[PDB]
Amino acid sequence: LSFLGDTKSASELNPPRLVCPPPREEQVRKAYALPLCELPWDDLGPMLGSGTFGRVYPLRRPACTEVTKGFVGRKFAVKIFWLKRKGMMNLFDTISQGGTPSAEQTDPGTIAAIKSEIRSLPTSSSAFRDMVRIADPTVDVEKIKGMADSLTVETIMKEAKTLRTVINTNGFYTEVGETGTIFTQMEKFVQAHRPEIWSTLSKASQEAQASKYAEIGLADNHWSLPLARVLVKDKNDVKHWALLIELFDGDLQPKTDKTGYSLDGWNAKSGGNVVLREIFSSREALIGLTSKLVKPFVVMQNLYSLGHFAIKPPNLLYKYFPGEKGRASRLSVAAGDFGMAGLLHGDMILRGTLAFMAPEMERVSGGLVAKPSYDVYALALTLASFWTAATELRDHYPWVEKCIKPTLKKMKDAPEFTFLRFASKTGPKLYEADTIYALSTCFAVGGKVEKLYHTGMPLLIRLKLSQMADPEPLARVSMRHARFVFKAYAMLDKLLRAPETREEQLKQLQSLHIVQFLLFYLRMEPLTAARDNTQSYRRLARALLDFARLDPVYQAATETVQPLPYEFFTEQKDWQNVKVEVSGSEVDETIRKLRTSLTRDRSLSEDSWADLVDIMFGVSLDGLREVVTRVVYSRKTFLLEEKIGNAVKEAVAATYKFDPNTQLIAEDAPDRLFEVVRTDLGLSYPDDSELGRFLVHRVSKSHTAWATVDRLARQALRLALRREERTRQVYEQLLSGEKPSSESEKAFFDSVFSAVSVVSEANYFGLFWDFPSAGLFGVPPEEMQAYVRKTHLAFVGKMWPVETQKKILEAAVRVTVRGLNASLPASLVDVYATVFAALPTKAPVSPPFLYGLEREEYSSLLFDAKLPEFKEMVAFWATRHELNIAVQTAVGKIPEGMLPAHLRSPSPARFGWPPEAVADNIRLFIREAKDELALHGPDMVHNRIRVNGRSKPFHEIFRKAIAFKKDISVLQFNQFFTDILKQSFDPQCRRFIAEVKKYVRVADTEAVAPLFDILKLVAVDPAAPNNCFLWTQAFLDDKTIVVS
Repeated sequence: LSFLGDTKSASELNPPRLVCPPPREEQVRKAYALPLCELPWDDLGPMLGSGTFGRVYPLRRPACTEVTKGFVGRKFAVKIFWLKRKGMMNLFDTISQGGTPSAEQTDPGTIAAIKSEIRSLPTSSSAFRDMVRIADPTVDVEKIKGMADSLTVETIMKEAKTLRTVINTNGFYTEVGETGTIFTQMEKFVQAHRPEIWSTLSKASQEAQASKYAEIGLADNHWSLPLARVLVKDKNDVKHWALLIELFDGDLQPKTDKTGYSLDGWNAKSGGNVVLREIFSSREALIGLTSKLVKPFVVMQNLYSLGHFAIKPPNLLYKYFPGEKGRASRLSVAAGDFGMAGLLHGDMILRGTLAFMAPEMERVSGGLVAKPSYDVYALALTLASFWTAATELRDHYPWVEKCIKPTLKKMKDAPEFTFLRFASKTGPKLYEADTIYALSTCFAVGGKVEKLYHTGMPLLIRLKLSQMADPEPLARVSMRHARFVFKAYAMLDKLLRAPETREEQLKQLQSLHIVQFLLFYLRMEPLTAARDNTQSYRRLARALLDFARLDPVYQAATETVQPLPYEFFTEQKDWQNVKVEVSGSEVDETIRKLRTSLTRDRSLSEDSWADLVDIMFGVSLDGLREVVTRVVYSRKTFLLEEKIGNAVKEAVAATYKFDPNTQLIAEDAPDRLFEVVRTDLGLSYPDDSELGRFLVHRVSKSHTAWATVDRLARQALRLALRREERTRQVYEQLLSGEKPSSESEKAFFDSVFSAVSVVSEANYFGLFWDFPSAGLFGVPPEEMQAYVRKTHLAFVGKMWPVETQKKILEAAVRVTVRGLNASLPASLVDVYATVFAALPTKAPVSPPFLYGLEREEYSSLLFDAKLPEFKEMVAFWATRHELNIAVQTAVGKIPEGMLPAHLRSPSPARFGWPPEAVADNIRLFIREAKDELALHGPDMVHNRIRVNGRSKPFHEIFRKAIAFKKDISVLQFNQFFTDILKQSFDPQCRRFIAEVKKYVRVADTEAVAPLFDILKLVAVDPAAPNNCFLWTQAFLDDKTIVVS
C-alpha cells in the first residue's frame, strides 16, 4: 500500500484529496489582454442562438487568421453582446434607424429599465474607460452617470447611439471579469505544479501568457473559454464587442412536444433530438457518458481551487462525430457557463436554480460559504435526469412533481415551492422534516425516479447516484470517489463486452488507484495480456458493488455489537420517550476493527488511512462516524427486521391462496399490509415515534424485495419458454387443463430454475439475494435457493400468454368508457390519465398495477411493450370505443351531422387509423348497431343476472345483461352457459355444469321469463364458492349475451 501517502500530487488521472481551506481590476486586466481581431458583418452567417446577454453567430467565409495556426477542426462562432430586457434595444434601433417610436412601448417599463441600468455603471475602473473609448471615441462616460439622475431620462430621442454602446460594453465588461477570475486561479496553479510550462510563460509574455491558459482550458481540462477579443464593425460604422467562443452541437437538454400526441414528451420533429434520442436510448452510450461527464468538475475541484456553482442540463455541451463507416461514434463533452464560479470556502451569494439547490443551503451556512458538497448534489440530479429521459420526458423534473410538492401540500399551510420562500430569512423552512424523508425515498430502490430509470442500468450506478444525492451533508460521497468508481466500471464493462488495443486498455485500467487496492484486497495478480481474464473482470466488478452495499462495515459490525434481545420490543411502556441509541464508544471499536480488517494488519499513518477511506468509501474521517453509526443502528435492531421480513412472505403466500391467478405482485404495498403485520407480530407502537416509523419503513422495504423475487421468477419462465421445446410441451399441458407426469414437471421446474440465474446476471452481478440479507428477507441466503425452487415456482407456473393479457385489458378498458358518461380530453396524455385512473372501480377485473406506480418491467413482461408504447396502446382503445359509443346513440335517434361537437371531422391521428380507415370503421359501426337494434322485439326480453365476481379478502356480486326469448326453458338455459364455460381462461373450470339457483336450485321444467329478482347463476362440478364465470370473454365484453 505504498501509493496511498500522496504519491501523485498534481496528476490529472487521479487527483489528490481536498485537504482543507484579489482586487477587482486585476481580474479584468488579466483576461482583457487577449488577442484582438476585426471582422465586418459579412463573414457572420445566420443567427444560431440567443440568450439574455448575447446572440451567437457562425462565421462563413473563414476569417480570424489567429485560428489557422490554432486548433485543428473545432469550428468557431462569435457572440455579439445584445441585452434582451424589456425591448429597449428594439426601441434604440427604431430611434436610430429613423422615425419616431410608439408611446406604448416607452413609458413605464422601458424608462424604468433604462433608469435602473444607467446607474451601476462601473465608471471607476480604467478598463471600462478604454473599452468605451475603443468602440466610440466621442462619448464622455462621466456625464452619463449624471444626466440620468439630474434630469429624468426623456432625452432618449438623442442619446440612443451612446446608450447602446454603454450598456452593451457593460455586458462585455462583466463577461470579461468572469473569465479573469479563472485565468488568475489557473496562473496560481501553473506556478506551483508545473515545471515544464512555467519555464516559457514566466520569462516574457502578457498575451501569450493569456492564450496558453485558454488552450489548457479547452484541450486538457474540457472547459469552454473565450479565445480572442473580436470587434465587429456594422454596416453603419457602429462597432460592437464580441468574443470568439468554440462551436458545439450543444445543450444536452432535449425539446418537448406541444401537440399532446406523444406519450413521451419528445418533440418528434425538433431536428436536434434525432441524435440525442440515440444517446439516451442505448445502454453503452449512457454508461460512457456517465463517466465522461464527471471529468471537468473533478479537475476543477481537486486540481484548481475554484468550483462551478450552476450545474444543470442546459449548461453541458456535446459533440458527436457520428463515425458511420470504418470507425466508431466518439462523444465529447464540455462544461459551458462560468457565471457563478468562485473559490471554495469563500463567501458566496444564493443565486442558483431552485430544483438543483442542495437542501443545506436553505436557512444559512455561516453566511453561505462555498462548500464542495453543493456540486455533488447537482450532478446526481443531472445524471438521474439523463437516465430517465427516453421514458417520460416532462417539462418539470420528476423529484419536484412526484416527491416534493405532494408532500409540501399535506402537513403545512405552505404549498409554495418558490425561490422567494427558499431564500427568505423568516418563515417555515422548506425542507424541514418530511420533505427530507421524501427526497431520500425518491431515489432509493423503489421510488418514483428509480421507477423511471432505464432497463439496463446496473445496480452499482443506482446505488452510487442514490449516495450522491443525499440530503445529509455528511455521509455524501465526494466527486473524486464518483470519478474513480464510474471510470473503473466503464473500462471493465468495455473489456467484458468486446469479443493490440487490449494491452493499452489493461494498462489504462491498472494505472488507477481503486483498481490497485482491489487487486491487493482480493489477493489477485497483475492481470495479463495473453490469458482469458473473463472471470477476473467478473470479480473486480462484483467487488465494486460490495462496497456500494457497504458490506465490509457490516461484517466488521457483526463482530462487535450484539442484537438487542427481542424482549425489548414487546415489554416496554411509554414508546414515545425510548429509542435505540448507539453508545458512541462502540462506534470506535467497530472502526478499529474495520481498519485492521481493511489494511490486513499493516500499520498505516494517518494521512494514508484518510486517503484510503476517501478512495474506498468516499467520506472524511469524521464523515464515516455517521456511516458506521447507521450500520450499527441497523445491527442493533436485528431480530425485529427479521421477524418483519418473515411476517411478510406469508402475506405473499396468502395472496396466492386466495386469488390463485394474479399475474403480478406490484412492488408498492397495498396500504392494508401494515395492519396485517402489526397484528401478526403483536406490536402496539404510537405511529409518531422512533419505532412506529421504523416498522412502517421496514414493512415496505421487505415487500419490495419479495415482489422483486416474484418478478425474477416470472421472467425466467418466459425466457425458458423461448427455447427447449420440451418446456413448451409441458407448459401447454399445464395450460390446457390436464396434468403432466412427475418427471416432466420436475424437468420443467428445473429448466425454469436454471434460467433464473441467466436472468438475474445482467443488472445484479450474480444472484439477487447473494449478499448478507436475513433482515431484508426472512430467510438466510443459504436456505433461499431451496425456497424459490420448491415453493415459489409453483405460484407462477401457469401464467397466461400475452394475447390473453391484452384481450382482458382491452375489454376492461372498453367498460370504463361506458361507465363514465363524459367525453374524453383532447391530448392523449389526459385520455390515458383519466381512463387508467378510473379503471379499478368501474371494471370487473382489477388491473395488475395502479396509475402512477407503473414500471417498464411490468409492461415488457405482461404486454411485450415499452412504457410509452403501453400508454399509446391504452389511449387508442379508449378513443375508438368513444367513437363507437357516439355512433350507437345517433343511429338510435334516427327513425349524420348529429355526432357530438368534436367527432364530425376528427384527425385520424387521435385514433390509430390511417386517413382511409375512418370512413369505413364508421360504416362497420353502423352495420353493427343495425343488428343491435333489430335485436329488440315483442318476443325477446332483456334483463340482468347475478354471478360471483371479484375476490376481495367471499366475493362481490356482479350483474351482466342477458336477452332471451319467452319460450326458453331451464333445459336449454343451462346448456348455453355450460357451453360458455368450455372457453374459460381458468383451466380448472373447463369442466363444470352451470346450474341456475334461486340456495334451492330450480326445476328443469320451469320457465325462465316468469322467474324475472333473486336468482343467481352458479358453476358446480359434477365430480365433487368460485367466481369462474368472470373468466370468460362473453362475460367480460360489453355486448349483451344472446341466449337464443
